Amino acid sequence: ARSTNTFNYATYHTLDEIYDFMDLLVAQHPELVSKLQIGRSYEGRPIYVLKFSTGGSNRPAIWIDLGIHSREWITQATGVWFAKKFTENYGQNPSFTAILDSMDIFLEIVTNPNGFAFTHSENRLWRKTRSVTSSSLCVGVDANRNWDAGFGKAGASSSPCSETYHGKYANSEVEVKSIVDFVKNHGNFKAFLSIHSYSQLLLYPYGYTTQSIPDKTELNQVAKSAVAALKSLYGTSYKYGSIITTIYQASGGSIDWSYNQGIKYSFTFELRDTGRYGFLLPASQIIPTAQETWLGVLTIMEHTVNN
Ligand SMILES: C[C@H](NC(=O)OCc1ccccc1)C(=O)NCP(=O)(O)O[C@@H](Cc1ccccc1)C(=O)O
Ligand SMILES: [Zn+2]
Repeated sequence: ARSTNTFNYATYHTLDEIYDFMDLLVAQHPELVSKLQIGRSYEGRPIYVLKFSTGGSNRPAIWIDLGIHSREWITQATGVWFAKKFTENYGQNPSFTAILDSMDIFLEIVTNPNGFAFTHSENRLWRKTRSVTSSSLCVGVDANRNWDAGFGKAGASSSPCSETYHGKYANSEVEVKSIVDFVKNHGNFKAFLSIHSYSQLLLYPYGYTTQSIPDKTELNQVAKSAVAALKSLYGTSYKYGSIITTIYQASGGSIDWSYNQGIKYSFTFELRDTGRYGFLLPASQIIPTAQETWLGVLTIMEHTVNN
């Protein structure tokens, strides 16, 4: 580093290296990327979103967030490689270039900064935010149980010490509310992508009820395609389907909330692996994992642009 070109993508980085990488990239591509602060975390850290845009007014946008669960380190590293990928391929790749010429892409690499900081200094398997429940001494809320979609219903814990704790009311965590507000104010998101690990799954709604979304046929066919493009590189196999049906019942999840707000293409990716290394995926796996998951995400953006 000194430029994102000498930056090392095949290694895990700390919160400071990633935020400093963001400034390097914007500085290197000032007319394509900008850094927006959409909030501050519970402990007072800035929450950043990179906007990639080739111009326009309120262009149709794609939201992608990573690291809402802080111990899932393959997602922040994949986000860093994505962000680089976007500035390299815009101009050279024809379908990506055509997506960016008509749509804006919003990328949040570290959705949960306080827990990420905590996985480096004190506990590598921390999942939740770091908010302090005054009613309790256990710290933190599961941010993927805190959205207003089946909030507080089965599929989440109501105990503060649980690592699935939904929190006291929907959007109690400022890390969640900061996205909700940015995404209601813009008003023109067409796709909402949340990246997690692990298990090799591509999921769409719902997580809290077995009822079918009205557009199941389409999201299913889209998932089918993305999974096939992803598998093209290294043969990695992904399963896909609704959340409740494909990993387990979960309530208050973010993609059920964006899909209920009108954002039709709402999917969550569960990255490598399927359990052998789990959350502590070796660093040798970052690049093959980021390359193949990019082919799946590019498939969804392409469907979004034309349908
Ligand atoms: C809480 C859980 N504990 C855990 O120990 O999971 C182990 C496990 C691994 C793989 C398969 C099954 C189980 C966990 O961290 N799961 C990983 P996740 O954060 O990727 O799962 C998403 C699933 C999900 C996705 C979208 C909406 C709702 C739910 C989640 O629980 O938020
Ligand atoms: Zn997760």
